[PDB]
Amino acid sequence: RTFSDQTEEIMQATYRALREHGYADLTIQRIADEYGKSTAAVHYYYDTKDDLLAAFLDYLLERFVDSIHDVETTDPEARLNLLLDELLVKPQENPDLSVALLEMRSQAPYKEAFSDRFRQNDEYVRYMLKAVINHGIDEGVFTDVDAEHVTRSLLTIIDGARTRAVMLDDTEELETARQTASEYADAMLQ
Amino acid sequence: FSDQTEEIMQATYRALREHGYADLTIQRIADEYGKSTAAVHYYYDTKDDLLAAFLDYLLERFVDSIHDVETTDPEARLNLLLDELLVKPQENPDLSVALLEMRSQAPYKEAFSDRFRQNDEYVRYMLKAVINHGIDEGVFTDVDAEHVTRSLLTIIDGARTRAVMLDDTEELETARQTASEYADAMLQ
Ligand SMILES: [Cl-]
Repeated sequence: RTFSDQTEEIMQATYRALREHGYADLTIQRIADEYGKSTAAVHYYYDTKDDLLAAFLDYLLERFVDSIHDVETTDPEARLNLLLDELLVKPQENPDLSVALLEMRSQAPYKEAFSDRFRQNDEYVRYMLKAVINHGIDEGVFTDVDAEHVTRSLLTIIDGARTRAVMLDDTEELETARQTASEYADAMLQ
Repeated sequence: FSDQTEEIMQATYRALREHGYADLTIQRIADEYGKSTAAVHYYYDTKDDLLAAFLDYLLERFVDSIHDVETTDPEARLNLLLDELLVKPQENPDLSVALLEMRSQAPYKEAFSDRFRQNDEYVRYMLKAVINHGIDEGVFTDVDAEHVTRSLLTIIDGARTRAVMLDDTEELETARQTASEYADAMLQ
């Protein structure tokens, strides 16, 4: 009841503190400064920067999961697009979080908690993308093709865009990748 | 002269693949090299001076490799460039991890950003050149060569990222297929 309230306020502080300082220079302390409470009011829930950010990843996935539950369209063509929009147009307003997330991704081979977490995100996207592709194949709207490989392909495009958008400090990279995603999909499916 | 620098580039190659970028200092490189901390300082003042050099050392053995593809046949050349970008790096996976770490630093060091950006320029130039040639030759559809090219770059970059993040070099294999699926959907 009041455990969720603190977690959420703390996740928000985290977001804000990551937006300002990036991954490397994040500290519980700076998190705490953004939370407005004592440093020990965060150590009450998390013992480490790393524990805290594993939670923060889980948090971003839930936020993402929520917004998808918002899309109830079952039309395969319309739903693919809406998912692609969700993954490629919406993030054209989180660029400062984006630097932090690439730093953290580059650290996945040294930290299981992050690696586990990023695979989790990836699986969720994979599941929801393969699912709409399968539905359309079933409705006969899409050509009967290797669904696992088509969705792996869209996964690569997605991850391409996120890296190049930060690596090149250009959110246009997602906008071009959005187009790549449509071209790719249309060539395979329709 | 430039003989000694190469051995340092090669030392930081060993210490990179061992200890990682994050856990990398002059002392550790000095160790793989066999000479004193001062002796590497003779060639590089900052660790940043060293890493920048380090960077454009890789992106230099690489162009050395592409400037081996001598063919002007557009279909063949484009596949051979895509091979070199996606098929060869599979057998050389060790450095990919630190490669990603440097990339994540690009927003913090202009020296890094500058270099990946120039490298990216060059890869885009060489990919787009084939595509253009193939259009003139009439063997690829007249296409937005700038977009098709950067589309191929999105695929290549996602592959590099995904292969370390999900710890799976076959991630480059499926991207090679994606790239061929895309290119010839656009071009042919
Ligand atoms: Cl997401």
